[PDB]
Amino acid sequence: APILGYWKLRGLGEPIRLLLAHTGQEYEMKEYSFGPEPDYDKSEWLDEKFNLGLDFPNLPYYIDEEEGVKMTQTVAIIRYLARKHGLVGESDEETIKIEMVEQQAIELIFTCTRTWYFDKLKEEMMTILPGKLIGLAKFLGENQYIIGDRITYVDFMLYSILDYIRLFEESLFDEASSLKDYLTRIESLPEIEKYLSSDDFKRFPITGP
Amino acid sequence: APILGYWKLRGLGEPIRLLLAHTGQEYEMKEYSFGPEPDYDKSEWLDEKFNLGLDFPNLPYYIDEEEGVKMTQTVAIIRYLARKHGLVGESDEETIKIEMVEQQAIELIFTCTRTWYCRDDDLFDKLKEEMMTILPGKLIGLAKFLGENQYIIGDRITYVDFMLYSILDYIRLFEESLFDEASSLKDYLTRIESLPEIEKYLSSDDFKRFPITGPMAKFGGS
Ligand SMILES: N[C@@H](CCC(=O)N[C@@H](CS)C(=O)NCC(=O)O)C(=O)O
Ligand SMILES: N[C@@H](CCC(=O)N[C@@H](CS)C(=O)NCC(=O)O)C(=O)O
Repeated sequence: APILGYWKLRGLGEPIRLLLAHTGQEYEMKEYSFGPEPDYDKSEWLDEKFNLGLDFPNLPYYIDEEEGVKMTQTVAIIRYLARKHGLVGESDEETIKIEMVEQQAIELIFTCTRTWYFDKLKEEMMTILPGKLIGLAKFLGENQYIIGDRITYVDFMLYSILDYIRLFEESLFDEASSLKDYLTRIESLPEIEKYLSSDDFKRFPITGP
Repeated sequence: APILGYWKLRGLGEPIRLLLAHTGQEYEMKEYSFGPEPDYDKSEWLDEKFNLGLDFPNLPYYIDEEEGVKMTQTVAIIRYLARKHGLVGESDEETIKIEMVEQQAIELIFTCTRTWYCRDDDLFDKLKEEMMTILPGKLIGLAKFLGENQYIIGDRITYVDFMLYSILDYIRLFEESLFDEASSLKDYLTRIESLPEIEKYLSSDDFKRFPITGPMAKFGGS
């Protein structure tokens, strides 16, 4: 069976795990745990990192012996599963929109892990994010999903990162309420609800120590 | 006729410009200049930013009314031009390889920016000291991946070669010592630089190995 490896955190793994849930794909989850305080050693990972046949060793990774796939890179992993489950654009027009939003999503990840991993930084996130969330609200418009009536991989990516931000400071979404309905639309998908109601599910931690 | 807009810096725009050159596609280059010292105001950009019909106004941008395309996001723009010109994977095996390398490339862009655009002298050194510990293993990864290949996927150039070119150059011009034992990569950069249309581009009067980043940044300012 396919293996998804990652830390015991939501982090970058979650959008992938949400996609696997929605699609019903069987996979084994290989979770690597950090060390005790304040060591926080990554040995569980570092001792295996270079021995898994990965071209660019890193977390997350995705392995499927049957298909001959050993992969790293979150966007590349989720793009791979999306094309395997038809969660991609059916037109270049759609694909343009999807890939803009993919990159807009990662732009929020990138400048959130610059703040979370900072008095002057958290002050600066607060000034920027509102305009970015307004942009996304204006893009979603009255659509059920970011690209329209059909759910695509980019909805899972957007879900995770917007949740992270909501948990950080909900006040930011005050000027973008549509997203809260969007986050609920996604939370109400049958397999996502079942994933979010697991015993294994833990909204925290999202990032490491 | 199609319009590519960006700052007057190599930055994120160069991989796109390299692809357009190689493919021979006609485009209008629209370049926004920073203001004087120390304002460097983005006025030229900020005055137009919201008048171009862009969903997520940002630089770089690409517009082609004939095709109905108004786009932003560097990775999305280069993937679009690649699909249009056949510089993408022809198999899932290739697409996996290309997209891992795409993302491995951007991971280096992201890390270098943090270090180069940092202002605090203490933080910049801490970041640099940390870049130097990481990049050797990243370059080994790329060398191991390229193997004996002409280009990153074999004998056929894909969009991700132009991305890799730009970012490896940025790193070379920052610390060549990192490539002292990376001949495969140095020969790779030479293979790309000697493509007929890339040679012409890098030999333009317009071209300038600097600036790479913006004035605010410590490295690549000019
Ligand atoms: N470009 C990679 C970056 C992955 C990454 O930064 N992973 C972090 C966790 S957020 C890590 O600790 N990786 C383990 C390592 O680099 O050894 C991706 O997006 O998949
Ligand atoms: N994810 C975006 C990021 C673009 C970006 O950060 N552009 C910088 C130049 S390095 C800029 O100054 N533009 C922001 C603005 O002024 O709107 C992309 O790659 O297109």
